[PDB]
Parts: sequence; C-alpha cells; structure tokens
Amino acid sequence: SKVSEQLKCCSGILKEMFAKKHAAYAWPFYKPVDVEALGLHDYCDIIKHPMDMSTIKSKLEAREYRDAQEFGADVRLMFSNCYKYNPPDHEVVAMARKLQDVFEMRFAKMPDE
Ligand SMILES: COc1cc2c(cc1-c1c(C)noc1C)[nH]c1nc(C)nc(-c3ccnc4ccccc34)c12
Repeated sequence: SKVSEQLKCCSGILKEMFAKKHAAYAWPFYKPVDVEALGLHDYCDIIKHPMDMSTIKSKLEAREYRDAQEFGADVRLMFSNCYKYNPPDHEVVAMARKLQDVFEMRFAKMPDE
C-alpha cells in the first residue's frame, strides 16, 4: 500500500525533473558528470559518490529503492555533489538550487500512509 504509493510518487517526481518545463536548469543533472569532456581533473578527488538523474532513473526501474527515503537520499546526494564541487556563485549552482526547489516542494507532498 504505502511503499508502492511512495515509489509511484518518486517516479512522478523524477519524470517531472526530466520534463521540458524544467529543462533549462535541469539538463546538467540528466547524465553522469563527464569528467574527461569537461576537463574536471579534480572531480574524482573531491566527489566520492557521483550521482545523476539517469542513474536514479535506472535504480527506480530496477526496483533498487525500497522506499522514498532511499530515493530522496540519492537525489540530495546529486545536489550535494554539485554544491561541494562548484563555487557557490557558479551558474550550475543557481540551476541546482532551482531544481532542488522543484524536487523538495513535491517530495514534501509524499504520501505518508
Ligand atoms: C559546472 O558544472 C557542470 C557543468 C556541466 C555538467 C555537469 C556539471 C556539474 C558539476 C561539475 N557538478 O554538478 C554538475 C551538475 N554537464 C555538462 N554538459 C555539458 C555539455 N556542458 C556543461 C557545461 C559546460 C560549461 N559551462 C557550463 C555552465 C553551466 C552548466 C553547464 C556547463 C556541463
């Protein structure tokens, strides 16, 4: 009951995060950070656990998340990596804050029974 409902909510949230209406700020989070293409030679020294929306999508499709808290932790890990690696005034950090606001506002509405 509660768990299947929670996972439909998580799937809905991730689908919205991929939607065209949020694409102008969500697109850097769609795929794993390409360290070689972006020349981020210190990325793996700073970030021990990379995360992105396509990875979260694959984990939802594989039924890897047992509940909403685990899904939530991966979404927040993705934003935390962005805040850790990039300076706070970077354009990508402004995009992260906007996409995190979309996520947190809907994740707050998670079914609780
Ligand atoms: C600066 O952070 C990123 C940039 C890009 C990214 C991921 C990250 C990233 C990091 C690091 N930590 O968390 C995220 C999210 N994926 C990309 N794909 C492409 C093709 N271009 C860019 C990009 C290149 C140059 N300036 C930009 C300015 C703003 C936004 C994107 C870019 C990026």
